[PDB]
Amino acid sequence: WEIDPKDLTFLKELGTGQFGVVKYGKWRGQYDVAIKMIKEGSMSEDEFIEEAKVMMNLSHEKLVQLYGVCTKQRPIFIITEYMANGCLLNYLREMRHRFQTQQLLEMCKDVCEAMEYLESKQFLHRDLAARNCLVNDQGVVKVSDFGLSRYVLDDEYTSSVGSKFPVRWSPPEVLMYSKFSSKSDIWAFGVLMWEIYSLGKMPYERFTNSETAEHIAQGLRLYRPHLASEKVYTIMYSCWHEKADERPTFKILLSNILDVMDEE
Ligand SMILES: CN1CCC(c2ccc(Nc3cc(-c4ccnc(-n5ncc6cc(C(C)(C)C)cc(F)c6c5=O)c4CO)nn(C)c3=O)nc2)CC1
Repeated sequence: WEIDPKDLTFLKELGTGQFGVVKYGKWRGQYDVAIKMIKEGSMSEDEFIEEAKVMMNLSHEKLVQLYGVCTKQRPIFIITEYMANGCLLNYLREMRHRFQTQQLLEMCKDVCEAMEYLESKQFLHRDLAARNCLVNDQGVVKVSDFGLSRYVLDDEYTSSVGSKFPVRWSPPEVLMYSKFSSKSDIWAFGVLMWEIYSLGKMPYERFTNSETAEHIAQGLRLYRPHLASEKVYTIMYSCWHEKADERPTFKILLSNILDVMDEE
């Protein structure tokens, strides 16, 4: 599973993530890769090293494939699939694209296909948002950095009160009881569907992070986005039932998105 660090070639800076510097490279001088350079004291290295075994066995076309690790060095490196068009949230905000609703529906299907794969593997993402989704050269949308939230050492991210915590993508049982489940990832999907049809708009945009958690409890749910059909909104709304047991599964939601495009 270990990748040779000298087998990698740094070519361009892909930005900053939770674990620092991310770069574009090439493995063996032919195959494209993304290199996450883990910043000192940002990750639970020990726990991540052991769990990378299970993460590598997860192979779905709409999931950002972890090719391997460089663990016999400081900083340690994570080699993943390269997505040319970058972050889905940034891609949704670029007005130039001038997306059809059929394209936004296709984006949802790409995230849902990946999530049903993760559900069938009893694997939680734990931070499903557009910011953690990527876009390749073919415009194919893929689920990224799934489960890596467990190894984040950063205090502002781990705490439900913190400035980095995914408050807006979180259901009431998470914000209140720290009750993470399949249904907490299910709530996040409805928020991601909203981000897509809202074209990268921030959920609960008018509100502050503190004011978001208060309204979410009172039963305030996201409105119907301008680009969303009545049938498409019924799908994102079904993810936000107060009783987690009443929310559907990624399997059902997948069937839901596919019936909607056959009737688009
Ligand atoms: C003008 N152009 C210039 C190039 C630009 C561009 C930007 C980019 C591009 N590709 C990629 C860019 C990246 C990439 C770059 C920077 N930061 C992150 N990032 N973000 C969030 C994140 C969250 C977590 C938790 C635990 C869940 C909280 C953990 C993480 F480790 C991260 C993390 O690393 C990523 C995603 O891997 N990756 N991968 C595969 C890419 O393929 N490709 C092109 C697009 C605009």
